[PDB]
Amino acid sequence: AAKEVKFHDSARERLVAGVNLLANAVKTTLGPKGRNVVIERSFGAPIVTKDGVTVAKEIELKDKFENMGAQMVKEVASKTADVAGDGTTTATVLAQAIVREGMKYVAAGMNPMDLKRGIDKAVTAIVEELKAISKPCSTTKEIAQVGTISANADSSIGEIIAQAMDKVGKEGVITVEDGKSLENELEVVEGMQFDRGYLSPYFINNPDKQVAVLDNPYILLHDKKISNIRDLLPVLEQVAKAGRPLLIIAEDVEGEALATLVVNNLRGILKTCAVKAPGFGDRRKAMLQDIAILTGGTVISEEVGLSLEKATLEDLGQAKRVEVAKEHTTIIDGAGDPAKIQARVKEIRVQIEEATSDYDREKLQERVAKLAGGVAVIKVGAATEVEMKEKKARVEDALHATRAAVEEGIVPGGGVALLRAREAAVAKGLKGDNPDQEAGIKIVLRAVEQPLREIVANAGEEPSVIVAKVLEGKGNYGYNAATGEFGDMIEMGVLDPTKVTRSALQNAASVAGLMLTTECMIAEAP
Amino acid sequence: AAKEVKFHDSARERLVAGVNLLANAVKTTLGPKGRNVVIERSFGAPIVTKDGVTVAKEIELKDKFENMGAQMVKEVASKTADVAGDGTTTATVLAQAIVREGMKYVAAGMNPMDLKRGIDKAVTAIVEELKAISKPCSTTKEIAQVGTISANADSSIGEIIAQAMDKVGKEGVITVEDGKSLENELEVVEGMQFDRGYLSPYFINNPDKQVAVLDNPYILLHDKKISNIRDLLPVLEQVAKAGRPLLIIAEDVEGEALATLVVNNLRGILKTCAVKAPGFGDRRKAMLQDIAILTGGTVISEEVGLSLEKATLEDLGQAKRVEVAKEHTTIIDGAGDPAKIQARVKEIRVQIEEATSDYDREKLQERVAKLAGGVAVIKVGAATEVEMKEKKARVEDALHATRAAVEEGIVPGGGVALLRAREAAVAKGLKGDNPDQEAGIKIVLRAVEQPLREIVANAGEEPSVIVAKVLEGKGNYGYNAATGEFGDMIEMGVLDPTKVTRSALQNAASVAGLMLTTECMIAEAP
Amino acid sequence: AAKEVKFHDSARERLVAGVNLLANAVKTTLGPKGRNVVIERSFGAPIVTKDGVTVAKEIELKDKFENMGAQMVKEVASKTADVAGDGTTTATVLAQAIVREGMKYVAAGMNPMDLKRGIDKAVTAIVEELKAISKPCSTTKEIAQVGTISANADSSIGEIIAQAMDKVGKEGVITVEDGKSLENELEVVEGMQFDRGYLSPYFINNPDKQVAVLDNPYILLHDKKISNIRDLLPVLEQVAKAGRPLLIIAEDVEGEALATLVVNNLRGILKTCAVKAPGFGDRRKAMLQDIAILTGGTVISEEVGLSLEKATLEDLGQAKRVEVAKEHTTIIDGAGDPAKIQARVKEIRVQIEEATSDYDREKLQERVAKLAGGVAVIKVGAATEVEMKEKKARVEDALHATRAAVEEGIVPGGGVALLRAREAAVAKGLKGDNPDQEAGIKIVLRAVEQPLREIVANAGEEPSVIVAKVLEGKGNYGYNAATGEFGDMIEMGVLDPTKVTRSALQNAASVAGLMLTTECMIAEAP
Repeated sequence: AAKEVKFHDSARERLVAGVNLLANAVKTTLGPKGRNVVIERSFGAPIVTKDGVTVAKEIELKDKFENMGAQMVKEVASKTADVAGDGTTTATVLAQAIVREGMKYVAAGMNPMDLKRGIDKAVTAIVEELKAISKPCSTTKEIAQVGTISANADSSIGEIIAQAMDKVGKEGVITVEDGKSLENELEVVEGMQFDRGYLSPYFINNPDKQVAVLDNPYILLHDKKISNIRDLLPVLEQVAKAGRPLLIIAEDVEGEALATLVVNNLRGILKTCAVKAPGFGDRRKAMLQDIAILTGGTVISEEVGLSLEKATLEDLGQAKRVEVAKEHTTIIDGAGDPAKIQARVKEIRVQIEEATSDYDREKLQERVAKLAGGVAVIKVGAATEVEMKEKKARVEDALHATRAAVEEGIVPGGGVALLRAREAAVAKGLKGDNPDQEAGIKIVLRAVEQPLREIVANAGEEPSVIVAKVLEGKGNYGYNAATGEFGDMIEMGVLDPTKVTRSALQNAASVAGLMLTTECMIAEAP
Repeated sequence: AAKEVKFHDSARERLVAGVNLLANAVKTTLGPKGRNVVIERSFGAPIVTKDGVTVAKEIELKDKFENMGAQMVKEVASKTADVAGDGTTTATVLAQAIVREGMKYVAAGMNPMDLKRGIDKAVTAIVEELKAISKPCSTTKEIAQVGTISANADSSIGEIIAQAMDKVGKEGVITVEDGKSLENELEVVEGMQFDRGYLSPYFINNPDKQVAVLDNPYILLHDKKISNIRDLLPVLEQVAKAGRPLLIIAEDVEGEALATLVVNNLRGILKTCAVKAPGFGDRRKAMLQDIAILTGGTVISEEVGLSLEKATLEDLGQAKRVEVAKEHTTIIDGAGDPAKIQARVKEIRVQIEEATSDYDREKLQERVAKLAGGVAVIKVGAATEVEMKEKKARVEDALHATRAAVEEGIVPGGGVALLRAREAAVAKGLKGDNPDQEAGIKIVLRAVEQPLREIVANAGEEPSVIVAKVLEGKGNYGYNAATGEFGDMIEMGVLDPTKVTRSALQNAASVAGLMLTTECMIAEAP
Repeated sequence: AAKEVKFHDSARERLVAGVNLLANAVKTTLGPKGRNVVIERSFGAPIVTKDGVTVAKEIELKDKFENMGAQMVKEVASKTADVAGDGTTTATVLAQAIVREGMKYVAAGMNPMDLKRGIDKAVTAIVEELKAISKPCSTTKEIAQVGTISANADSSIGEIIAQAMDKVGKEGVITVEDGKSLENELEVVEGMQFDRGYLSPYFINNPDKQVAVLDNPYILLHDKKISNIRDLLPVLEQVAKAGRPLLIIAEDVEGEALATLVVNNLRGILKTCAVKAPGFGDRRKAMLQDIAILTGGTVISEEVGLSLEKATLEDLGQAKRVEVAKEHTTIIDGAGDPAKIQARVKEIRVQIEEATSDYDREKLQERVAKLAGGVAVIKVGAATEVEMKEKKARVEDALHATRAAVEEGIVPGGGVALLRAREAAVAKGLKGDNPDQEAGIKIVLRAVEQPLREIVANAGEEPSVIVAKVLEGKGNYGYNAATGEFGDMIEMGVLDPTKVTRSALQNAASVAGLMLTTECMIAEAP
């Protein structure tokens, strides 16, 4: 169709309008005293929320050229969120601040590329300083404290998180399942997680968690491509007559087969989910074999003398539960006997010494870890189903925060962390090779205080005086919007994982650079 | 339907508006510091790009008369790109410069035909000078250096390209396939490439590469026309039950057969691709026989006593992979045994002495080279699939640049090459037989500096002073927009193949002549 | 009041519209077969004219910015006309041609200052060539022939002009007065002409001749400024009671005195005219004394002991007639006795040897010439007053043409002269130091053929073929629009004085340069 093209300021200002309109809605839900945002529902009463994730997801504008910036900032915010579990509100606010300051200098005739380079230099310096301000958290007591703080002073959640992490590994897999009692419980079951997601968003069945969950399904293993629906019809018919859900692991599924699976999932004909097999090259067969032996199934392949047209339910693997997310899929309580699993673990461990390179050895070690480590399952316990729903979400959020916290430590939250990092970086000595790079540095130095300013503004106080008072303090000293007091932010349990702040700042800087160095904009004509 | 006609300046100005609207968007992505361009996607986040190929492809103006110039300049830019692998950004910029200067003289009452002739004379002189400025590259060390420079200082890519080119031939066929390890690997397999493309764009399956790729397909050989779908239904049914893809080589396919194949490819019913058989006349049968013996198949023909209605899978040839591009199709690892292939090579080599003419002998030599040379396959190796995707594209771009570079040598890139050629041609003595031809010469002399001017402008510096300083230097001395320094452009590894610049200049001159000597403009009425 | 400012092309195009619309009206009255132009009169029937002078004078446009160019071109045309007696139609046409061609190059980005310099170079070369093409006319037979040709084959007019010029001097003063018989007569009377005109256009009384004529007036001589009306009221009242007209010669008149004189002339109270005294410095007193002794009056001055408050009619000079033009004033038949005039002539001639410098000697010689030469009066004779009016105008036009012709010779008229000069200059070798200067040369080379093209177009023939045929001929060969034949233009009596063509070309070049190098334009706001 016909396109409409906008150049220079006439397009940068539309980007700015879009990002400003997205951020003005998102930032009202930032801080302990964040305001409410009312969102229309198609039917029934409007939904009111005070979290940035839901408000941002619903925001998309009428004008296409503003929607461009809105969606790019939303995408970078979601990229920040999915890897840290929080900060998408912070990332959008930081991006708005950086862009709003950057357009002032761009309109001043200053070089956009040098502005981008100065912004990158300042962000690199601030991130490098965050690695020093951050307090590490590796002791079980520290892990429990961080979990309790993230779970709103619920000590049981923190204790359960610590007990799951300290025996399965800080890099281990932890999942949450509804418990059978009032007290939370945990267990280790045979399972693994691999970095493969569902191939279509229609596969999801839990919009609240944005994941696909199947209960006691069959596992289909294939090492070749699947495009023809006929190639798996006799197997899916057996699965449907069996009545249990289906998880299909293949090299790829596309075309009429994928379309038919999507239609079946939408119509409720059969509960199906298809993901790409993990790894590539020769690692593909090893991954498929390990998954099959873990789920008790057999890989369907010509080299092993089986065909999908004749495959039966006996060849298929099975497990208690499989969770399919956007980036990774995990298997819970595979049907494989522990004896064969341990034998294969020993086989892989002795093949480790057969590695021809450090890359081979590290992949074999990853295989050993993903196979022998199992999956930690947290049985969240509470009195009622209504309390079940809330406690499960709280435990999941605490688990994500602890996973982020244990990797990079904790840092004074509420936006004080960025101020401390900025002051430390400036004291270290930060300069640009050009006056344009100097303005780029100034842009980030002014923008990194925006999260605290907006938290204070939503709290109702005057931003400038609070920011000045926070800057006059040193260390963990900061402002607590929940109570309005000044003191050690860590001591009151107001924390953010260093990963969250670092990722928010870096993604905001990236999107700000992209929409500062943008000179042309192409969109569909009205 | 209703037509609308525009004459003289009232049409030339619409052509100029179209080409200007295309080039203003394209040129922002020119140079090492090219800006970003945001392009709308039907769903999801907008795509941001800084390459001219993608930005140009998306441009479709609203007004038909402007879209005429936009699409014609886009077509000539694509013709530049597909034969050199780069320069479509340069070609559009040069065409915009030439047309914008030419309209000034056309409005001045000066003769358009003499302007076109002067432009052609100046372009011929500049191209002739480029053949002297260009540094040849034929040594293996030179080939590796050019490959490394084109692949962003990746010495392994350059070494692999050199090792593929030096043993298969500078005119040989080289393809890229995903490797099985971290280190890149190369091999020679039996195969052939012929100048025949897919007969419909719907046959493609890799929009990123704009080619059709089929894995382990069947090869169908026919020497007659195919229009009736019934003529090949029993064969396509056998292929579909076999499940492997189909490649059909015939004199031509059209009508209901082609429509059914397109519908099957779109629906995913069967993976099919149809191309015209290479050659014509008596060469057609020789081409088909060589392809059949290379793929292990048999040609279906009445003169050999076979009919397509009774053809079976045994008659069909097969190979590991076939790649179908717009202009050429290649076959990788044909099923033909090496003994019969070598015997046919000797047969063709002894038939070479039987040639009745030099044209016959050169065609027989082409047969020998294309058959015995095989196909070089580069196994691009890297750690991950994400790194696989980037490294494969980088290797393909380096291969295209090296293929262009080895044919015509390398020349100082960044637009300095055109300035050096212009200065050398002017010093040689360039004149027009008319004042209008003199203005035509001046048009090209001013326009050939536009690429450097826009590279500098995107870099942020002032174009005029940089161009003057470059002109004050001699030889490879020029401006490097990546670092802002002045020096030998070849020594900093900023290069363009002579083919790229020559083709860009010539195609820009051709399209500029067409849009300067245009007096009538016929388009559909609103 | 508020001003409106237009810059660059937005102002140059308004100038061009104004000059184009002025010239499109003026040029229709060019050539022997010039068309008619009908002009509205305030009351009565519209006046129809086929002369450029009247059509141009009535032209002034509604839009101020177009009127700027219209009036500037009109002013330069009038400057051409008043010094040569003809060519204001040619000058406007040449200016239109030069400006219309120069706009094409200015819009082409070509340098306006270099265009102006090239135009000046070409005009200088063409004018230098005109000095060689021009046939001189100094013999009495040649003067009579030129006068007869200018007077539409009236041999009596030419004979009278020759007899007036050959005995009073080719630089002498010749005037036309109504005769007392059918046959024309001439005589020499005591008088002089000085280069001072009327100080206000209200002083004129002959709109047909655009001059002020007074019959048997009084001459007032004063060497000081006059501003107070009281300073001359006692003399003005005496003159009014006397009833004869008044001519006032003073250093300057301004303020209430000038206003009262203007009001009296408009009301018919008294016939008055005031001009500045000729010369300056010590020459002023000599001029006043010579004028007084020629008119029989006495100079009113403090150094001589007379004041204007007590001056009487006896002190005032008198003469038969005084004619006051825009630039010069002449006195006919002064009351001074010839004996005193001859004595003063001898006095000035012996003071010539007393000159301290060549400048003093040449001014003394000018005094001798202007005093002793007298004034030639042509008594135009005809049967009726209606024929009187036409014959007087014809004799005046012939006299002006002869005066212009005798100074610089005659040249083939009808626009052939400019073509011959252009061809001779091009053959001599004419070039510009820049391509912009070359375009400036081409502008004039194309424009100098415009007068012939327009003469032919008004004649009805095709301009291009006639121009080509004229160019194919050499010498005086050209096209005669009166009869449509080709031959020696001089032999058919179609002539233009070299002064007319030279002045027209130079003034057109000047105004074209001014309107080409114009970048800003200021006019009153609506």
